Amino acid sequence: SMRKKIFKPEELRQALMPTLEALYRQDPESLPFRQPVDPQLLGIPDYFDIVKNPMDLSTIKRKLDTGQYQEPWQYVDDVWLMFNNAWLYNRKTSRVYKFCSKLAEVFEQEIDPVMQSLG
Ligand SMILES: CCc1c(C(=O)NCc2c(O)ccc3cccc(O)c23)[nH]c(C)c1C(C)=O
Repeated sequence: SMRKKIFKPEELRQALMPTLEALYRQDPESLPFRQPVDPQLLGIPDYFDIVKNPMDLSTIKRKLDTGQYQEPWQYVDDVWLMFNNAWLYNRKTSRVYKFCSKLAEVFEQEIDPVMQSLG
């Protein structure tokens, strides 16, 4: 469409926060994603050489709380950025990679009816 529907901040928050909470509820799968990757603490100094645009659950939560999303696709894009970052950097045998794959399955399931409700 050429006429982008306007979403109120609280409309986006009420619709989308339950899908973020569904990711947070995955335990242990969400544990590596609840805070930004700290490459120095984690002993992986090559991280920012590979991941140019970091993203995590706490950043997305803050963006939802502060009205930084004007439409739901922006929120979906940030969640997918988090996923694609983990699938890019981590080896396929690693816990973070397999945990990412589980979160993406959960997010796909939860986000579909919500995007239909938002129109
Ligand atoms: C591997 C480092 C890393 C974490 C992380 O936080 N590792 C430390 C960690 C925890 O802080 C809590 C639970 C973990 C459960 C398994 C493996 C971990 O490592 C875990 N999160 C992301 C997105 C990455 C990368 C590079 O993509």
